Amino acid sequence: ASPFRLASAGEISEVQGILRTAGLLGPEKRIAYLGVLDPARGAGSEAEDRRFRVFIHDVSGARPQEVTVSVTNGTVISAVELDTAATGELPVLEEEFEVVEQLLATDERWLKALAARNLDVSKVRVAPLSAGVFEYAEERGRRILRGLAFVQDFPEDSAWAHPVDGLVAYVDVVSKEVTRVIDTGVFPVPAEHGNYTDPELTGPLRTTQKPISITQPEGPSFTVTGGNHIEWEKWSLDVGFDVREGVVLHNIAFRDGDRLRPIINRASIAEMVVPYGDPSPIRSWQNYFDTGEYLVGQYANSLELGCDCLGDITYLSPVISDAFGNPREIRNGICMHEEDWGILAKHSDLWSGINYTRRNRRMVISFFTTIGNYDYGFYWYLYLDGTIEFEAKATGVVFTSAFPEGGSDNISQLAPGLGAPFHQHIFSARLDMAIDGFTNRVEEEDVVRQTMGPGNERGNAFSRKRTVLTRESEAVREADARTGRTWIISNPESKNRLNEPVGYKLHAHNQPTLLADPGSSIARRAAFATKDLWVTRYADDERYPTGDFVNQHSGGAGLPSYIAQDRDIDGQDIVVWHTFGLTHFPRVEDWPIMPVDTVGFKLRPEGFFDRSPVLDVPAN
Amino acid sequence: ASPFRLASAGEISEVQGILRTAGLLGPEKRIAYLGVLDPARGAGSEAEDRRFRVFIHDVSGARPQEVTVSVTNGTVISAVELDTAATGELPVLEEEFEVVEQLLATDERWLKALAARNLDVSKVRVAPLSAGVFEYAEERGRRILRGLAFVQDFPEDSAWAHPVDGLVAYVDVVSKEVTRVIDTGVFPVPAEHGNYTDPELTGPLRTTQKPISITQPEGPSFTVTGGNHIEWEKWSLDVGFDVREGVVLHNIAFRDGDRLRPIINRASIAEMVVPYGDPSPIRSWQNYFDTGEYLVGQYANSLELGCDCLGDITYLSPVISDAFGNPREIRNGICMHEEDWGILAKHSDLWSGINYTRRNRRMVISFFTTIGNYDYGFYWYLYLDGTIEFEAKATGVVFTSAFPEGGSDNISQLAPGLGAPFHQHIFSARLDMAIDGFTNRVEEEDVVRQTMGPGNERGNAFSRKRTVLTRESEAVREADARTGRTWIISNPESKNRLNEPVGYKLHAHNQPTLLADPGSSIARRAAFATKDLWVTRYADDERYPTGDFVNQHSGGAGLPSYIAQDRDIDGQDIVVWHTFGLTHFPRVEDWPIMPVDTVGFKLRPEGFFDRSPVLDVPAN
Ligand SMILES: [Cu+2]
Ligand SMILES: [Cu+2]
Ligand SMILES: [Cu+2]
Ligand SMILES: [Cu+2]
Ligand code: NA
Ligand code: NA
Repeated sequence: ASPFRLASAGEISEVQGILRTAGLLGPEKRIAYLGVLDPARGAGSEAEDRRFRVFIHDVSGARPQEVTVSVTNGTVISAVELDTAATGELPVLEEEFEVVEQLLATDERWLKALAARNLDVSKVRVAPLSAGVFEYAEERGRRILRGLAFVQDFPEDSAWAHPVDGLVAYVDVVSKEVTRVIDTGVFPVPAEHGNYTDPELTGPLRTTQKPISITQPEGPSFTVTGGNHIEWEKWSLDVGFDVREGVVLHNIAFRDGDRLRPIINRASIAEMVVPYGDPSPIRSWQNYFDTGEYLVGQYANSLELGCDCLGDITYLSPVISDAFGNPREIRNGICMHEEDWGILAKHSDLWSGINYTRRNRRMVISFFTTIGNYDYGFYWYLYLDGTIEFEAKATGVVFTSAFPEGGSDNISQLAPGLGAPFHQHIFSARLDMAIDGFTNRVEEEDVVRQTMGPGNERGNAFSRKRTVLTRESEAVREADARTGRTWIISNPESKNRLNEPVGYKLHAHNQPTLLADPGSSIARRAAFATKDLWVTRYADDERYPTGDFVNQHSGGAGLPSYIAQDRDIDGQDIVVWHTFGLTHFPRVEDWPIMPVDTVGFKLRPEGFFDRSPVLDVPAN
Repeated sequence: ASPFRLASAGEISEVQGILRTAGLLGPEKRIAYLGVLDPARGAGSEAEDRRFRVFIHDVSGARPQEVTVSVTNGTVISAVELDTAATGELPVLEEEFEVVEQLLATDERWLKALAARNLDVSKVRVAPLSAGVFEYAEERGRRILRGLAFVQDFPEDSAWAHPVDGLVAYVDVVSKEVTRVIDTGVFPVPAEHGNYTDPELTGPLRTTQKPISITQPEGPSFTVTGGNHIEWEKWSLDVGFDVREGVVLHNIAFRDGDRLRPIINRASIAEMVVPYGDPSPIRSWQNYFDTGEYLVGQYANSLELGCDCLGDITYLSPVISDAFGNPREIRNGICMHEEDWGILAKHSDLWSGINYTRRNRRMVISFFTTIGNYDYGFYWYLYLDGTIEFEAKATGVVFTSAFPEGGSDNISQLAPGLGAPFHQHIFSARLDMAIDGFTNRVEEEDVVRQTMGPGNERGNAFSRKRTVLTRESEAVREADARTGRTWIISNPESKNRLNEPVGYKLHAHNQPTLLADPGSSIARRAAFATKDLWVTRYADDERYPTGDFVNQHSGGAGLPSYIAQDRDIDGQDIVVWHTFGLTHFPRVEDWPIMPVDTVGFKLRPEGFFDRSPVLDVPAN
């Protein structure tokens, strides 16, 4: 009967029922976002109140609404009109992407542009992209999409191989008009196809790969009860799914003796942004917030057996709402399995004559998403030794442009005439901490070099220091790889047997953060991305590092507004936001389809246990 | 008939035969080191000359000798007496480790020390450690070992749980005398056992782990011919074994079309050092060069099936020499297998309606070694997409001391009274490059942030720069994680179809380098470890970054002496030396036996191919 259970189809149809009965979901209305709300803090001796949050867009053009519904009581808790010029446009609706190409086809400016390049409009695809906020005043309070053109020579052709550069169009998707068509000049269309299943380009496929067979004859070592509650090798959690964040982990905890010891209350990727570094006016506005503007959860792939996920796989098929409030199942959307992970520990002792080896493994929870040309895999891992890890795998087809004759400082060449603008992929993991409970504290730990002198006469000593982050005004931190900077989340009220606060250490990869100029528009909308680590005091309305409506919203929101409250985080209910990302100067090897690249982070115990927690792992 | 084949037992017994016949291996002589020499450059139309290098120690105390033998011709090429006070002591002999405890047992100073602490000498193990070079003048030209005491309460007890602090002894292992016994005061002996197979400490073992079965019903996709020549998924290499470096990879190359394209001519871990950061006079001298002083190859474990190595495993059993020149097989010393590696590439395209997924895998070549309390796994990986990776896995039992009452800035507490001095594990990978051949060049690539202004009006642009390292005086480089610094090795004379030099990019982990004071003795003996990347002009006598004899040798050797020649490295036969390491503030979870921690690096293609090299991978 768990309150962290996944949303069922019945609950979604019931939300729809409640909204209709209340006059809130007539035939002009559309769900832009629907998701279950996490139980409120405390909520112990108190039975549940399953609530759902909904953003309801109006196609006629009236003000949209934010609505909370209790499916427990069958009621609307609250409903309020939003002012989207102040607080930001709602997520882009799936039904509005189609509109961009359709409308552009009958627009004279668009056709004149296509005709100057000798292009047939029936062969010209348009990627409909999130618009952000810049110098266009007729855009504030409006839902705009920006269209970039790509030629498809035939229905099975990869249009990404044939970008139409020097051309961008802006479209208003509510009033259904083309607001602008910008043509900076004709660029030649890159001529080679990039059809990665065509034999002319692949050559004869390899016959040298012999099968690797991964099975579990007694089935998997984890259990799933209540739909989504996992127990595995002392670990305990609930796997949730939200249409925005995708897979969310709740109540991550570790069974130490007879004690269930919390570690992380909620773990999500709460934003991901892909800023482009090409100063071309055709692309200098390109910033996909895939989580915030698109809702990456809703484009989660169906994951096929012995192919996306290998081994003994347990699937979850999370349910979401479509634009009318009918439930939609995402079949096999979440993969769950365990894999071998080499050696856990090994020592061969001369003096005892005892030889000891133990195998490691990890629990994997994963989903995959597709937006346009981009494809991302999101993987959480739990290891036997208490380590928690996240990894993002980026693949898909790189976003293209023309390659300027004379070269470029901001674009690489993939094929003759074909460019790939430089860009980053930056993630924010929101980690609502609960190291042995909610009373937590972050310290920043740096290695300390010591001078040869009195007390260190051989000049070999080195040390470490820890600086407590006491208030949110001191809790916006940058990496220092050179001094091995990490951050320890500990519980000052829960000590280990050696009388030291229990903790977990966050190990970042220390990749570059947001490169854009600090005065730029993306540095303001994505302020989280300019720093590696932020710590806030928990509040229930502080969910996203960019705020609740990213679509076409400037600064004034998210992390920088949260931390300004300068609240006490020294032995309180806190939340860690770790920025981490890939910086991509695309290479020839990324074309015509990109091999996986990865980025992530991990947390390892740090005096959390009283000794190794894997002493009781058996041989074999 | 390959000249990169592993040494056979017949060849080693033949080296012994040649040395005896020449009067160089009488009954007072001992092999401290024996290894096959790599073929000389050129060596194409010229048939082979299998040569072996040998260091021959004399137990009576005469000068040791360096000898090169040709087993082809059955001759001594050269033999020369060494002056070990000038050029450094030979590697420690396995037979000399035993001597330390034996001699100390009858030494009055040692027993007086043991008697003050109420300790029975029959229960006191002594770790015999490499001595380095410090303020002791009677040590230069002498082979000294330093002994630290650990109590074993019974024959199957882990003595590491009971360090005897405040006590160190120095011993001369040729003349068989105790030169010094230093007692700084009695420290209590840590009382808890750390027996990780004892049920009282483990508790009942888990029964929750269900088997994971990894098989290959058609066998593995790689072939091994000529003992050690591997072909796998376009890759080609020879797996070598040296008693010092362990597993060495020769002729790493990639089959692109009908062309065999070299990448790395030779890849090894050419040094590894573990500097201790505790200023105690009992430990401030502790610096194990496991590769240089001990020869980690000679302590390679026998790796057992379905346990150290899982799956379809092909073993190699490399042969080495014992102290008398008899061959010794290391049975199942090298594991070779292939493993699944998740998704290689995936895109689901709306416009084409084509959905595409491909699985990745990697070839693994690995060995494991044990020195005293330390156990290390050394793993090379080749991926389908042309990426090459190394990873070191550290485990074993942490080196202990007493934990000072009043705490320590240089030691953590693992159990009541038990300390673990802070230390680092630092590796040097020597990569003799051959990117499409021997004419290579290194550039350092940093991300470039750009100011918002003319030509970048939205403030979104970013770029990259590359700086060619033209001479060895400019080729000692440090990491800059913040600017995403990497190093590209390219061939200026071999261009891809887009007319850019082919290359591979080295991606470091950017962990801290040597923390010791730059004026310290370890900063001088291990000068390589103070910088992330060094590039030298290839020479055949420049093998180790510390020089040919590390045992008790000061500066004046290795990398800093190599680079001073200031040779041209811009489009020449070059060698990259990448320093990378772990900095360890030991945690409670590392006791009583440490879970694996890892560190490494990788190289990925960078315009090496004309497009993705995995286009011809089949579905499934
Ligand atoms: Cu085409
Ligand atoms: Cu990218
Ligand atoms: Cu004991
Ligand atoms: Cu260590
Ligand atoms: Na919290
Ligand atoms: Na070279």
